[PDB]
Amino acid sequence: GPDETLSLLADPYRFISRQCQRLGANAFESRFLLKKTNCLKGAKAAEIFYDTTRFEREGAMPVAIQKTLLGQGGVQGLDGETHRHRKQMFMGLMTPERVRALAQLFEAEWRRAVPGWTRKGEIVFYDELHEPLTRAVCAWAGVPLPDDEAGNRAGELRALFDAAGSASPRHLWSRLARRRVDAWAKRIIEGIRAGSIGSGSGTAAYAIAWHRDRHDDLLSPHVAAVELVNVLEPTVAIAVYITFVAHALQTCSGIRAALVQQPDYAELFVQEVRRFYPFFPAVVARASQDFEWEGMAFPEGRQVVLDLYGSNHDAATWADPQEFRPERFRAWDEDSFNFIPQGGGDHYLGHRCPGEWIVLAIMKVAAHLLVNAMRYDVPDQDLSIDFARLPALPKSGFVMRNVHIGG
Ligand code: HEM
Repeated sequence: GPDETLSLLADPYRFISRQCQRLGANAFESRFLLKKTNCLKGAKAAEIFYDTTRFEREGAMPVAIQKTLLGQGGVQGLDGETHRHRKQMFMGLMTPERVRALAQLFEAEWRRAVPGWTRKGEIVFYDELHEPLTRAVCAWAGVPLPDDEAGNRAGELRALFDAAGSASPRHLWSRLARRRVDAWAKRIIEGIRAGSIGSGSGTAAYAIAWHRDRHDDLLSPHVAAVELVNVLEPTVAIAVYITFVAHALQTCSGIRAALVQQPDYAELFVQEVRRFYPFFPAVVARASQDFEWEGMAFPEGRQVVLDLYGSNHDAATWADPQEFRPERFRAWDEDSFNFIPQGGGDHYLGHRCPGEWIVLAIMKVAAHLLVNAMRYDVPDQDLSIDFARLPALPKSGFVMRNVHIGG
């Protein structure tokens, strides 16, 4: 076939569902870089994608992504019992009490950043989110963060995912940021192991520093560093969803009123933000053995891409996926395959994001503050979603003016 890399890069979120619409199917054979790729979309496709007897991640991860977005040696590259034992380390972090502690730290950091925002008079809301998230998640994770370094660390953490998917010299910064952040986290792990850093027994950094693998060995300091960044970086990336929260409040009538007066609405709202808005485009795996599925060949070694955005906008699952309607979540059956903004399947037995509880609790804090606490004006701007950007954002970055707080 022809190489469709540039077409994908031009339309990362929609490329797959669009061709699926053109072809009248939930899957199509394509080619990105050198490799023939099966592209899949929808609930049934996701379910076979998460079948670990048919798919592996080891031979999947494009090694320019490990130099920016993910690091080398982390949980995303693992399969089988090695993966499950590493994944359990992340899952133990996510108790309701610890998730709530992080949400509270973030609300306090949001409230502390507001006087700064007022004094600026006008802010790019997205730009302003990285630092309070960095301060909160570092504190929560037992990562010391001096006051005068937070701004810089936040910038480096942001560069890992926002300068990563960037067809620009911004890629060089992303790579330097990765080496800097990995070296920084490694010094954190080393200090914890030597006893010069007193991170608490319940914190991410402690758990990761002291984790023993299936051979009863500590992770090498660099692998532990990568796994710690796998907590810090994606927590900072919640800036994107918080920006989408403000965007929904501004562009969809009735949403604000419902949030203020209906206590159960907020949970429905944050879920619909995750379903509706583009964030993580697609996940990649490799077929581990020859099989056939719905007339399509999956030879051993075939790269397979599961389209998350398309699956989240699948009309067989949702009725009117194109509409933004939190109420749709009253009727959701909690299926692990038909709603997949951060992966599908089981958290313990597959690669599904262990960050979902944190994302939900932090988006709830955001929605609460933006309706019950924050006061702000929204000038004329281009709020349209930039579907060509990774991550996608309102083109303006959501601009606020005259910002102040209450309690
Ligand atoms: C900010 C919004 C987030 C989005 C859009 C997102 C999305 C995703 C997606 C699509 C995957 C891959 C699932 C797969 O490979 O099948 C993933 C995995 C992962 N996420 Fe997130 N996530 C977010 C937040 C978080 C947070 C807050 C954490 C903090 C702990 C986190 C930690 C991880 C880790 C460690 C993995 C790898 C898990 C594995 O391979 O088993 N993520 N996420």
